[PDB]
Amino acid sequence: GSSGSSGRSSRTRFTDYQLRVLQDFFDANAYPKDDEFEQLSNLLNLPTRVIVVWFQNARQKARKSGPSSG
Repeated sequence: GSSGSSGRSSRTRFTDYQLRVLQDFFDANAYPKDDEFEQLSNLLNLPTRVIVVWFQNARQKARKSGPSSG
């Protein structure tokens, strides 16, 4: 099969302007539907596919366990 070349191989970098809306929309909602995703894609002018991958991960990083409190 494939030796490696694993990861994202997307080469997509967002700017504060975009990260602001993307991160802002996540802090409020991280489980939006296609209809919603479009709102961001139309504003940032980015493909939902790109916003999805970003939102998906953001969730994984958010999940944490341990002696953490707050």
